[PDB]
Amino acid sequence: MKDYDELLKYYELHETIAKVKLACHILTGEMVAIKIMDKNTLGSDLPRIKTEIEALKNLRHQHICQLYHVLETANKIFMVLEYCPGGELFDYIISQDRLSEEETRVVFRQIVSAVAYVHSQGYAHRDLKPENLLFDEYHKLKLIDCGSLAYAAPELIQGKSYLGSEADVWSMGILLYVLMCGFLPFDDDNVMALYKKIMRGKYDVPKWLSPSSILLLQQMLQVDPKKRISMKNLLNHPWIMQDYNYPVEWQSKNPFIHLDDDCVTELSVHHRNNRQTMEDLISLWQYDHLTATYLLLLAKKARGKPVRL
Ligand SMILES: C#CCN1C(=O)[C@@H](C)N(CC#C)c2nc(Nc3cc(F)c(O)c(F)c3)ncc21
Repeated sequence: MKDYDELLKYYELHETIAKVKLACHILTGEMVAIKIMDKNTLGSDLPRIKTEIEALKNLRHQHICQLYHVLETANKIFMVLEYCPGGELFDYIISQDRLSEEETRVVFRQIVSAVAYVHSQGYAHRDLKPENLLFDEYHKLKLIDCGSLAYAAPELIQGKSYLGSEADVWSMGILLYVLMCGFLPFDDDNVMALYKKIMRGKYDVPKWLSPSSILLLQQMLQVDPKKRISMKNLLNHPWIMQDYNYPVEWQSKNPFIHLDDDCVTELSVHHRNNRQTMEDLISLWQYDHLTATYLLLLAKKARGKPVRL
């Protein structure tokens, strides 16, 4: 099939993980996750996923899975994203039963950092849940992307026009609960009973939760989105500040503007161009093979692997 022609110039496909395949970037040897979307099946949804790809092009952060490459053919769209070998967050919560308040704080501060940055760029995620949070090789969290009902804010369930920011805060409250308890605050075999439980907003408070844990949950989990704690307050909340003594770092460390000389130098030689020219081209950020190759060289560098293509 011709849809794979251009893609197989850049990557070797491996196992299945939209369909998602593990792949190897030929030039760097770096592993990636490739999301394969078929335009025909998407149909009426196509213009909406196009908007979402453009949102991800505007997100570069230490706690968001990097988009490396976007390729479009007659029938498909390929998104080359970061491979996260540590797995998804709920699998991790299952391995430890539940996290201590301490290890919840480590994890939760990363989640807050990513969400705050998403809101800073003018988006809301709107689908926060453990499945959308993965561990990288450094055991650091990365955010990606009836089934999501358990994490849905009361207003989101009702169909009332929502503010994404307030809905995200509620979802984080649910995540905070799951991290510290190892089960959901609102759960039922019956969908109708789950709807009523979420809109009621009453949940068991286990005996092992500190009063500061319990207060933060009450502030995040408010059925009225107007009474819900704002993101700014969350950044420097006493529970959050504990043991760190500094607010959540939400600002991106991963810049669009700054470049790495070593990676630029290696691409210059390979392209047979100068430093100024190679810098001009890379800073275009077209999310083509160049973008992919540059960002994967930067990852290869961070692991301490050789930079030679
Ligand atoms: C460990 C391990 C392998 N692994 C999994 O077992 C499961 C949880 N998924 C989700 C899927 C499909 C993975 N996703 C990504 N990367 C990714 C990054 C993104 F940004 C995505 O949008 C995406 F779908 C997958 N790497 C690795 C995995």
